[PDB]
Amino acid sequence: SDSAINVMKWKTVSTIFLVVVLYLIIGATVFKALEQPQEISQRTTIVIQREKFLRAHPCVSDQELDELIQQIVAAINAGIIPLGASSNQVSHWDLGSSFFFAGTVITTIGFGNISPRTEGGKIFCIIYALLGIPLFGFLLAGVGDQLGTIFGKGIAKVEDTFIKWNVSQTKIRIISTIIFILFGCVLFVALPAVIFKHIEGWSALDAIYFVVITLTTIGFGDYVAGGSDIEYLDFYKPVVWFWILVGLAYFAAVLSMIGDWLRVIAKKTKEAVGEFRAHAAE
Amino acid sequence: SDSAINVMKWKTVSTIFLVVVLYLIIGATVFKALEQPQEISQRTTIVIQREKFLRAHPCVSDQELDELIQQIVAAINAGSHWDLGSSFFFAGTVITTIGFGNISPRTEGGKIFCIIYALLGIPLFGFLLAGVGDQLGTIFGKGIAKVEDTFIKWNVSQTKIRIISTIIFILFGCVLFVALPAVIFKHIEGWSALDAIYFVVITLTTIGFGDYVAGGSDIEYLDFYKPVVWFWILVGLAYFAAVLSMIGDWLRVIAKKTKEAVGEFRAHAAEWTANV
Ligand SMILES: CCCCCCCCCCCCC/C=C/[C@@H](O)[C@H](CO)NC(=O)CCCCCCCCCCCCCCC
Ligand SMILES: CS(=O)(=O)Nc1ccc(C(=O)NCc2ccc(Cl)cc2Cl)cc1
Ligand SMILES: CS(=O)(=O)Nc1ccc(C(=O)NCc2ccc(Cl)cc2Cl)cc1
Ligand SMILES: CCCCCCCCCCCCCCCC
Ligand SMILES: [K+]
Ligand SMILES: [K+]
Ligand SMILES: [K+]
Ligand SMILES: [K+]
Ligand SMILES: [K+]
Ligand SMILES: [K+]
Repeated sequence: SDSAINVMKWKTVSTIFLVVVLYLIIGATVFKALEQPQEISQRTTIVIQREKFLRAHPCVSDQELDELIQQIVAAINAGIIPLGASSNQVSHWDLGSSFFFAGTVITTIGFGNISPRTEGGKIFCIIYALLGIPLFGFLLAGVGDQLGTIFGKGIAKVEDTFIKWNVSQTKIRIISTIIFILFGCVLFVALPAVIFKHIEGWSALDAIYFVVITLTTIGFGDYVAGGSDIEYLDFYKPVVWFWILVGLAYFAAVLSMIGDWLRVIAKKTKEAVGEFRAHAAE
Repeated sequence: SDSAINVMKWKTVSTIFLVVVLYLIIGATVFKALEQPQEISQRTTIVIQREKFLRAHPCVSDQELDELIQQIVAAINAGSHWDLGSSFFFAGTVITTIGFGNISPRTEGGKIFCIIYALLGIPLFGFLLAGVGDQLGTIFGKGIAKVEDTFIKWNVSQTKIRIISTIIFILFGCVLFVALPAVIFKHIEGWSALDAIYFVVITLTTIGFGDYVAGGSDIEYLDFYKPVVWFWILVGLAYFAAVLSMIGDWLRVIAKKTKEAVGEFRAHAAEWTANV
């Protein structure tokens, strides 16, 4: 009965797929409901800024105007400060920023603000990730273990003081998982999001949004710690490397937990549908 | 002794940590070696274009140009991008963690929902991706049973056919998931052969710089293209999922052979030295 279970497996893969299709649909509508308006109010006002110099300088080709912008945007992807008051310019591929870049590869964050333009940079980048991603896999795992055992020692002390009359074995894990979410979200989310707000100038929401986008390895790149030129004590960046190293370890378990809650809510809903069928109006 | 086992673990972590830092150092110099130049040649040519525009058109004064370039910088911070299809795309880049970032929420509430969507989305997609890979891995099992019967009744027997089989998984695998889609991307997107492959790997590894996006350029796409890319991503992520894991296990073997080759080398220092 080898196919007995494979027939059953495909039945579970297909329902998870139809539920993933439905999760993309619900989200797809909620984002354009949130973002479609601001996009329009920003295209009407940007055309208002277009005309105020479209006919403010008729002695330009006015086709090269929309062609000029192409030369800027197309050239901004690499990072360009085309200004006359700032002809001197800081590098994006210097000693520290190309060390950053390597980090954003092996950790699959890939912010993208700085990416290779040379065919060699690309070819090396493909080799670098195909090796470096697995390699960094072991480090993050060891950093998960260590960080994990440092918590086993802490709960061995918290699960002995709260041992009062009428204690249970399986219920006390509920108390455990709560302290993991609470203390975790402080050191890896709350505390570092504050330093971001003050060092990068970001808002409270923007710093948290950066933390989540970064430590889930989505890494859009719209916000990046250490991106601007401000001052960067350089006590700053090396601490961020460590935050990433341990902050990734954290979300790895957190995300993995959230999934278990999803099998369970999946079990209790699969059986609640059996109950409902089973009674269904008397 | 519990603290003795933990001392063995921290010794292991600390060495893998050093290898990672030493890997980051190498990469940093090789990228700085490859990208520093093009940055300077493109910084010199963009300064030539900036006066080349003030000279060819005396129409624009120097003071106006700076105002112009400030507005374009703002346009970068906005860009339709949030239509019925792009927002579905976006949702794709979130739950897969690829996150190209060519489209990203600007609303305060779209950022909050993106946090919620991602925390619940990423785990959900993992199950999907876990079954896909499961299926895909059994489909390839029905293929190696067929292959590990026609070759294993004859020429040199087991203990080296397991290495031939994994080359089959890598040879075809690259064809269906890397090569074939890069060919389609080349013609449909206008990307060079390298740029397409570059894209394939930076996407299917969830890196997703967003410097190349399949479907992001303004062009007429057949009705059937974007849906096939989804399926590609779906099945392609599963493939690099294992591929990245194999590479991970190859490093596990090699790292042992180098740890013991260092014991040998020391060790023939050892008894070659005791020879006085
Ligand atoms: C593309 C960027 C270049 C990557 C360069 C990193 C190579 C690392 C240098 C090799 C030796 C590592 C230090 C030795 C540590 C040993 O005491 C220890 C056993 O005691 N071995 C390991 O921990 C296990 C460590 C084994 C891990 C080896 C990493 C595999 C890299 C292979 C790339 C080949 C390219 C050839 C260029 C030289
Ligand atoms: C705009 S720039 O690219 O030109 N300048 C820089 C930007 C960032 C950094 C840096 O080290 N940030 C901390 C860090 C480290 C590793 C990883 Cl994986 C992620 C992060 Cl956030 C340095 C220079
Ligand atoms: C400025 S835009 O936002 O309008 N550009 C777009 C670009 C691409 C697509 C799209 O669907 N691509 C296929 C695809 C699907 C899922 C995943 Cl995860 C990744 C990918 Cl590449 C839509 C819009
Ligand atoms: C934040 C977005 C929430 C999206 C959650 C979708 C819920 C879908 C529930 C589907 C239940 C199917 C039950 C099938 C059991 C046999
Ligand atoms: K970007
Ligand atoms: K990314
Ligand atoms: K991942
Ligand atoms: K990513
Ligand atoms: K990722
Ligand atoms: K990106």
